[PDB]
Amino acid sequence: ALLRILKETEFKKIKVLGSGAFGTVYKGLWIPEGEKVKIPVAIKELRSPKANKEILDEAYVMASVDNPHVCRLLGICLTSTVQLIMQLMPFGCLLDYVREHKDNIGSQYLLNWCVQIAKGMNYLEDRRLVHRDLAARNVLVKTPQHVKITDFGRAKLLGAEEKEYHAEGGKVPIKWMALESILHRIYTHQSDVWSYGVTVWELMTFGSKPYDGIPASEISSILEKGERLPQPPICTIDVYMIMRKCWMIDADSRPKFRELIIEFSKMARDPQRYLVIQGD
Ligand SMILES: *CCC(=O)N1C[C@H](COc2nc(Nc3cnn(C)c3)nc3[nH]cc(Cl)c23)[C@@H](OC)C1
Repeated sequence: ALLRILKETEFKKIKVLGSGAFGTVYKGLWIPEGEKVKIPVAIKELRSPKANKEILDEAYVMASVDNPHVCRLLGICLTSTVQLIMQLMPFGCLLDYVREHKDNIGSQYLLNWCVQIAKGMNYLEDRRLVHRDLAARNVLVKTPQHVKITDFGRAKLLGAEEKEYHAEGGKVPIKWMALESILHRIYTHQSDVWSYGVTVWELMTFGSKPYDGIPASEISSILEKGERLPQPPICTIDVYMIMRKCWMIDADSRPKFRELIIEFSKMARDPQRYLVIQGD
């Protein structure tokens, strides 16, 4: 995967898909100059600018991320704005998907999603990328059978010598963060594992809100006292204990994504043994 540069004439915005501080995402059509083919795309138009060279170099890095469970950057357009042209995931974010189809989602799909997200997170770790924003809202659905992680700008590349990322002032998704990230602004692959654990909890509760109604400011205190998100109704204890492992104080006591791939793959071979869903 390489970074190609698009001219504004090459693509068209059709419809708004979402937005935030980062910018706005549109459903779009990309027609590579002279290729007479329509490619469905999601166009991310980002909100003192960096130099064009800096932006392209970062974009070259992003485009090199090539894994079945990470949403790929296909190209970039630099005009007055930065526009990132990404793969269009037909079924939207996974959070909305599980809420919408909760009556018709079985154990096989849930456990397969856990495997796939772990696989994508493991790939990012191999690339020395800490995500720092993993949550069901940031996983996308290619098909009910296939999901992809995406990134809205919080991810950081660790240099050869860096074992962690030390954050600055940016706003933080408190209820998804590891205790050490909240307390000391330290992020690692193992703090992504904590977030992976919360993400799994979201899936297993069909998109329920973590620490529902509790102010984010009280979260560090609750975690420091040893409280964690509750066992979801459909979860056998074996599955809940994996989640609980993701939330242990010592980051190095938490499983690594490679280990989570193995564990969930094992469960996914006998899904009804590990998740209990009526009519499944
Ligand atoms: C739960 C989070 C959410 O609703 N978001 C909306 C928006 C989506 O960004 C992308 N959307 C798609 N496909 C899509 C969306 N809706 N349908 C029906 C299909 N594909 C993408 N590929 C890359 C990105 Cl980014 C998107 C996000 O807003 C922040 C998350």
